[PDB]
Amino acid sequence: LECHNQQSSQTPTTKTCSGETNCYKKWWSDHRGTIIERGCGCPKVKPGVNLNCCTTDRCNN
Repeated sequence: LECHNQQSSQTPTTKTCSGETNCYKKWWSDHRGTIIERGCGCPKVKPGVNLNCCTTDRCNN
């Protein structure tokens, strides 16, 4: 499984997961705007955060 792992609006990059069967994208905002974290897996998140856990290559851009 290949997942995107770049932060926020940075140039897209991906990593090849080592076992995970999900990719994730989590985002929320602060005074500067939207912050986005991407990677392998499907982590538990703090309430109030947006989260997308998907199951296909590069599905979390």
